[PDB]
Amino acid sequence: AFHTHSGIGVPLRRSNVDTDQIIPAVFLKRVTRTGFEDGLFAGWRSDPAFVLNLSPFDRGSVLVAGPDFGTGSSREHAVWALMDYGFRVVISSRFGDIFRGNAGKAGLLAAEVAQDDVELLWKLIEQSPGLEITANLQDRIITAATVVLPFKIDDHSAWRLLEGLD
Repeated sequence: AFHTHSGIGVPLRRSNVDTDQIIPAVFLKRVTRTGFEDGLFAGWRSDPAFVLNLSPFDRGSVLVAGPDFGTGSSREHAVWALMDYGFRVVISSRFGDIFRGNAGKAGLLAAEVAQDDVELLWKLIEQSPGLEITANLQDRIITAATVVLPFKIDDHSAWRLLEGLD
């Protein structure tokens, strides 16, 4: 279940965010499957001025990231970390291939959007922290304030999300 998700958008101006940054290896074991929320961005969250430590971004569930998010040797874990923290949508102009595949299978919506449109969303969120971004899977659009943007997702991913096979 899910044709639409709404949540506080979190601006993250970082390119080539790789698996190790999303969830550091020290947190992993191979049979563990719960409680990855503390390991999400665990290194970056050491700084009290990291965006995820700031209200109201600390309660966000829609992540707006730089190009090539989820890059490197992806992990189901990286997707697990985001999900456990409470993020249901990641927006980027380009995803790591392995990461994108894994996202849909895991109940996380990875929306690819034009970079022009990424910089646009960053501005909205940064001028108005708390602004909510909506992702509509039926129409394949992202909405923020009165700005409406198309996004791409492969139909197999869409089908897994819509069928709620999380």
